[PDB]
Amino acid sequence: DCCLGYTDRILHPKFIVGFTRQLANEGCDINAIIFHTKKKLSVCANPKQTWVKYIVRLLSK
Repeated sequence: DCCLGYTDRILHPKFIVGFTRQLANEGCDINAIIFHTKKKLSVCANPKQTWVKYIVRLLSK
C-alpha cells in the first residue's frame, strides 16, 4: 500500500473528494499525496507540485 512513484496523469479537481498523506518516515520510502474519488479510486501525487498543493488547498476550504 505504498505509493512507489507519482501519477503524471491529469488531476481533475471535480472528481476528487479528499486525500490521504503518505510520509516517508511512517513505513513507505517517499512522501505522497493520495487523492481519492467518490468511487474511492485513489491516485498517488507528488506533494511538491504546485497543482497538488492547490487541490489540497481547495478541499480544505
